[PDB]
Amino acid sequence: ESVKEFLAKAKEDFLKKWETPSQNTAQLDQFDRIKTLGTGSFGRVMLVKHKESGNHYAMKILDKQKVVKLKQIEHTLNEKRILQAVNFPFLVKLEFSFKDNSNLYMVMEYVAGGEMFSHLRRIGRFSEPHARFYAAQIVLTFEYLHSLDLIYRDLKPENLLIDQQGYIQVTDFGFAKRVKGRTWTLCGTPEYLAPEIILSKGYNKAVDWWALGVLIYEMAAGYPPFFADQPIQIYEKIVSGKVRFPSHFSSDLKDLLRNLLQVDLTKRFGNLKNGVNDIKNHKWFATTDWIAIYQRKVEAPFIPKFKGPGDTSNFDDYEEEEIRVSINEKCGKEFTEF
Ligand SMILES: CC[C@H](C)c1cc(C(=O)N[C@@H]2CNCCC[C@H]2OC(=O)c2ccc(C(=O)c3cc(OC)ccc3O)cc2)ccc1O
Repeated sequence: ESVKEFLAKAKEDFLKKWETPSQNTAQLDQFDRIKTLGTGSFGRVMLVKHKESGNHYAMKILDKQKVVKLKQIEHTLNEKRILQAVNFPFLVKLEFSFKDNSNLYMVMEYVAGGEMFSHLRRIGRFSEPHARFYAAQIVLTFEYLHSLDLIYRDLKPENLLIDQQGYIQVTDFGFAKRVKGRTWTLCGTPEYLAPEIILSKGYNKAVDWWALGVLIYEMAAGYPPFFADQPIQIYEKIVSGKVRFPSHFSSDLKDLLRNLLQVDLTKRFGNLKNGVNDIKNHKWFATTDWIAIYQRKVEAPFIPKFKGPGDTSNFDDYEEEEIRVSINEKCGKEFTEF
């Protein structure tokens, strides 16, 4: 349909930004750090405040020496380059980027509402209308990113942030990559890994539709379809499939999930012929108005309450360490783009 015009338009904007990336749009001295609020292999996300404007931001700080040692230079650069190039209603907007002698910095938009993980864990499990509202936003998110030949690869409650309006903001593009065809990297989180990733096949975008199948189950059930203590046991359960559904699951959920959690790649929804429309036109999505959810005209089933003032009460506690920038420049040749 007419949605192709939009996608044509999005391909034009992304590629101009993808070919000539925004490098060094700010510096560290322009911010005040307030609180460490995230943690990953090579850094932390910190709540900061822009001295001149007064606007709060998230600021991921990654240290070059740990990125190079662990060997994840390509992932780090992928993340930055996709983030400055993309533009979508359910994606966290990279506002600024820069680096220095020791670290890489990505100053993103402050999403006051926190992770989907916390809220899911608080109320146990979402209602199928509630899971649907979220899943709809992720279907449109993956339609956009897969148009742009981008694969996301880490879809899970923790990387989805609920904003003021109850709408999702997708963050953590560390494992995200631009590829036409297949990739061979062992990327993702165990419970979400598609069987072709586990069996070390060259996988494509269908991996993101398997991940959507696991997430919708986890939103409506309150636990993942494939779970165990050791990761090896979770991998045995995924390659077989055998997804036993909760009895409270409707027939429309059970069918959609059997199609997204389809172990055979060539028969999985979103990957076969019709594309994203196999999913858009499913009976579990019959009540979703795909344009009204895009325009954010649908009433959210959960407005996530907050402290009030830009950082007042606060949320989760982490050890506050120094943002250390050494006298000399570390690994600068490797990160010449930032
Ligand atoms: C201000 C708070 C609000 C809610 C806020 C938070 C984030 C956000 O992305 N926070 C995430 C919330 N999800 C779970 C992970 C923890 C945290 O992200 C990080 O702290 C973080 C993640 C990864 C890495 C990292 O080392 C990394 C690793 C890679 O390969 C393994 C590749 C790329 C990487 O960047 C560093 C920090 C974004 C915007 C926000 O307004």
